[PDB]
Amino acid sequence: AQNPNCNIMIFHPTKEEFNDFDKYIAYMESQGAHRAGLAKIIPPKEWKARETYDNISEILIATPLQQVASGRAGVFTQYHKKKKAMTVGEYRHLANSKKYQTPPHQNFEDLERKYWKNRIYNSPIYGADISGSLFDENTKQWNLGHLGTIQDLLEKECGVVIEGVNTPYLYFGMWKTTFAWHTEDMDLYSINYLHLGEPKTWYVVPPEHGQRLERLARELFPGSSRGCGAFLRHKVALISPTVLKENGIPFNRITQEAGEFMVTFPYGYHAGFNHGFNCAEAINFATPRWIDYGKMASQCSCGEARVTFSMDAFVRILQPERYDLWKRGQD
Ligand SMILES: O=C(O)CNC(=O)C(=O)O
Ligand SMILES: [Mg+2]
Ligand code: NI
Ligand SMILES: [Zn+2]
Repeated sequence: AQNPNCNIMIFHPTKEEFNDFDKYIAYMESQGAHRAGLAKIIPPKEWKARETYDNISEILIATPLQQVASGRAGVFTQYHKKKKAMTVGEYRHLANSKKYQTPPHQNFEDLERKYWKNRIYNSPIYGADISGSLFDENTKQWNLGHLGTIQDLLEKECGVVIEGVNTPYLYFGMWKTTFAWHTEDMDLYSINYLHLGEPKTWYVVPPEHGQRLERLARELFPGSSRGCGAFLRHKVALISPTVLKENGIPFNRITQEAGEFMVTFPYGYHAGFNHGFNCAEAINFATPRWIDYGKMASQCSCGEARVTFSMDAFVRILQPERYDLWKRGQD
């Protein structure tokens, strides 16, 4: 069995290997990359996402989110307080202000220590989930707006044509902006490209061990767990690496830098934080191997998770027994 310890693997495809996206995902899986839940892909030196980032300041962040924490430093939830609209240029200035800027630090490990010690005492503002793309239309390789759609994959595997669309999303981050522990909708893959700026640190639980994380979360967030049998779908709970190690939960960590892709694999729980002002692009995708994960994915039906239009068909076709309850939670 490849990668039996479920380590995060790092790949360096050549320009020739960068042509066929699906083939390369399958290659990484042949080497056991999915066992980690997360892989890094460093593009060939010949590749670029676009020519420059000099002209992005007028992008609008319609609903910046202030991420307010509750709990203790290693075990907390965050809620998202909506803020007034601002441009990317305005947000960048805000990220660089004394109130929000990255502190002095020695290295990524010192900054990680500072994040976990201090995150709860601040409320950073995240420009998340903005429909759009920064790939040039002429970038033909690993262009996250030109991937095969999940609707087409389901149709190719299962024969059923479905409604829905699959487009990318932009994330503008600052120091301490945080992504809570989650798997993707319908336990899909995700791919994330860090276009510019400061790094993003990731934590990940191997898919084979995801239920260990779920059981810890139920213990640590006992009110939330009574509320909803899949409350990690709410994407609000954080657990630090120190707490995970104290509780024996298998996980790994890695820092993504500008110019690098990360891929999350079906049912790979992940969480993390941004180091400073940055911009990422991410989208969900599927492969044939996903279908069995999609059929078994948990679902939130309490009302909280509320998701895209295109999840309807995935539930309806892959999980018909759960569909009526789930759709009630959507309404
Ligand atoms: O970058 C972020 O805030 C969150 N991204 C992801 O969870 C992802 O790409 O799957
Ligand atoms: Mg602009
Ligand atoms: Ni994700
Ligand atoms: Zn719920």
